[PDB]
Amino acid sequence: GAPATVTEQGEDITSKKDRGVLKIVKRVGNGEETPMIGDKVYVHYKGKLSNGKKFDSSHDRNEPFVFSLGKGQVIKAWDIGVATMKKGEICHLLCKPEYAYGSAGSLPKIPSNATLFFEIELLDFKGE
Ligand SMILES: COc1ccc(CC[C@@H](OC(=O)[C@@H]2CCCCN2C(=O)[C@@H](C2CCCCC2)[C@@H](C)O)c2cccc(OCCN3CCOCC3)c2)cc1OC
Repeated sequence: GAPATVTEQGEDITSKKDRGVLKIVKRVGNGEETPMIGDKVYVHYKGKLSNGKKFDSSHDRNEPFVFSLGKGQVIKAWDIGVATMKKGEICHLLCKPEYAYGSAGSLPKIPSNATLFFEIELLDFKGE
């Protein structure tokens, strides 16, 4: 499975090194630069619970998902994960609940202590 591969081959990109955000590069991006805090980032993504449930994709609404990086506009995994990406990169992220919705979850969609899996493509990033 796409999740287990991240469990097995993924790099722990967390600061505390608690394996709470694991990353695999599936497609290498351009050049060397990676986004700054406050950069307006554009992505397409596909995501779901680790168990395959609650699938969501930006593609099926024909629009890039946009947010400001490192400002807490998204789950912690996304701020940590997207900051490591190069433009045009595609990566897979496995995100423990501590770096997503925690014990509370977000009902009715996200249950308590859900692990989330994402495929993220970094389309672009520009300055604050
Ligand atoms: C830690 O801080 C948090 C900050 C925000 C949220 C709200 C959810 C946030 O979405 C997410 O963080 C992730 C990553 C981005 C894609 C959507 N996300 C999801 O979990 C979605 C799915 C959950 C099921 C698995 C597949 C993804 C959820 C919204 O249905 C989300 C959803 C929709 C929009 C959004 O922000 C748009 C960016 N800006 C926000 C201010 O207005 C300008 C746009 C952000 C939760 C947080 O933690 C519990």
